This record gives sequence, structure tokens and C-alpha cells, in this order.
Amino acid sequence: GSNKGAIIGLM
Repeated sequence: GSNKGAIIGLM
């Protein structure tokens, strides 16, 4: 989608 698994760490 757009590096969602990545946004998971951003949080």
C-alpha cells in the first residue's frame, strides 16, 4: 500500500 508495516514503527 504505502509502507504501512513501516508506519507501524513510526507510531
